[PDB]
Amino acid sequence: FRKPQPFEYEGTDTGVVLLHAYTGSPNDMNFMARALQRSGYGVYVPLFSGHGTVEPLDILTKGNPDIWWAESSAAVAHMTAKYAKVFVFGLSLGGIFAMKALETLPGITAGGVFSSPILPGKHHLVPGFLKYAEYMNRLAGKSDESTQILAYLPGQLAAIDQFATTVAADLNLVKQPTFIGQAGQDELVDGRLAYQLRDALINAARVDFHWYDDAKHVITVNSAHHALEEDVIAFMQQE
Repeated sequence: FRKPQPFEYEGTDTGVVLLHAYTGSPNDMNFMARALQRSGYGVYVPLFSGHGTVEPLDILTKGNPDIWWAESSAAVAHMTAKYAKVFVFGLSLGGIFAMKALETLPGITAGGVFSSPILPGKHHLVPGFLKYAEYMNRLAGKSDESTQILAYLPGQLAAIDQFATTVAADLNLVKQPTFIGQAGQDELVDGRLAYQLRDALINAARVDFHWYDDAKHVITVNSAHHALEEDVIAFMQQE
């Protein structure tokens, strides 16, 4: 098992921050990062605390939304120090912080999400989390941690929901053009949320909305990734 490290590609005028999935890592962003590099963009893909290790409990005990927001915020500052223009996207988790960045942080040209937010009552993550852990724990040569997981997961999911609900309430503050990408066969989050996000962005200069009809959740990595890359690049060029 290799620990995915944060990584960076140099560009010239325009940089892009990509914030990864919950239980994910910078690997979520490998195809997209490279696609943006091929179009001359700078890219930075940080690692959220607790993530990227052989031990699933690290996510639950070493990371939390406030840490991940600080890290998201620092990653944006890293790029807005260097490039004339900066874009910020993320998956579901990463996308909460990307939208909070558009709402609350200076110097961002545009941004958006590659999947719907994690909001109360609108997700089936517990089964997924436990399945992710089992794979990691098999891979590792380690025994089931379901019990310890269950003692923490609901607490953390509620932490994320709470963080997300505050971000959702402030979507009126977004002025930037905003990208919305959603998988059509998503079992982890309720894709209808993407339609609600579009509608909540009442002051966004524009909303570039895409649906990936036969794709599962992680559209940056699965069958939809070529289309996604094309649409995100076109969106960036449009600005």
